[PDB]
Amino acid sequence: MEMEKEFEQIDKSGSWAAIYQDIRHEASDFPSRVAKLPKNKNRNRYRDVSPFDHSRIKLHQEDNDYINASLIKMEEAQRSYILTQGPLPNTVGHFWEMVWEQKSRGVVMLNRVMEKGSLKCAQYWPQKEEKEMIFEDTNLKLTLISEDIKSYYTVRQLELENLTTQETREILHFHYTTWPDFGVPESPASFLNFLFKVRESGSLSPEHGPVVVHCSAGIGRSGTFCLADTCLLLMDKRKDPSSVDIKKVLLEMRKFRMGLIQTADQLRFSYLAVIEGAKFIM
Ligand SMILES: Cc1nc(-c2ccc(C(=O)O)s2)cs1
Repeated sequence: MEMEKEFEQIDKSGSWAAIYQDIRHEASDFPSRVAKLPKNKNRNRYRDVSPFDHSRIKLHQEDNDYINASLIKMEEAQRSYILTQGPLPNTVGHFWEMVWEQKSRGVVMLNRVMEKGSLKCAQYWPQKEEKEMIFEDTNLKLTLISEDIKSYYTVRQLELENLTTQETREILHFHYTTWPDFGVPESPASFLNFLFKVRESGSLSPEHGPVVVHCSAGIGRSGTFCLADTCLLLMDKRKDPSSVDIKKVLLEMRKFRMGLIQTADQLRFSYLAVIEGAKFIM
């Protein structure tokens, strides 16, 4: 593990804040003009978190195509992810329209609806089988089919129905419920088991549209999810797995959405997740 030597070096020297700042400095900056139009102000949860115009997901509605969502395309890994913010009360319909239009099979949620006593996300899925949700603005119906509650995460089967065409699809909702209010998990074990559960479902496979990944802003925890998945996939593909540089992969992903990995602690956690996940393969 050359990276595990890089890990001990940065850890022993306590240089995480320093590595993190060099990533911040080197990160791409692309226009986000559509996000900043006044008519889109209530479609953004945070005024400083915007999709780049070049990678933004466009809704197929003539009126206003805008959602705070980015397509991450990792060419070498053959993996694509949509990263988005936790939906707002007024964007729950747009969220499900995007899931429908992009042919996504899975939604990965890395936050609780309430954290630190404030709402981080609208309740955008049904809590009971017999109480379905209708999104009048986008003509979609959503039903809870089943719910499997485990210690660290919940998996839900949902049926999404296009009321316009009466087509239905099954969507899997993967809800990681134990990310702490402050900092990062002590151990990456439950995060890796969650990531392997998503992979096992087929939600990340090229047969389907890209997986939708969100937390509150869609950059921090969401960033760690995609970064760990892509790094482990590249390790599997590569003739020289050690050639895998987490910092380079992160900078590539930052071409597609700003601010992925919010803290030096999330960066350290990403290294730890990848190092431990590589041990799982062996
Ligand atoms: C067959 C596989 N090898 C690895 C790695 C071996 C050595 C590494 C390194 O030194 O970084 S990664 C992951 S899966």
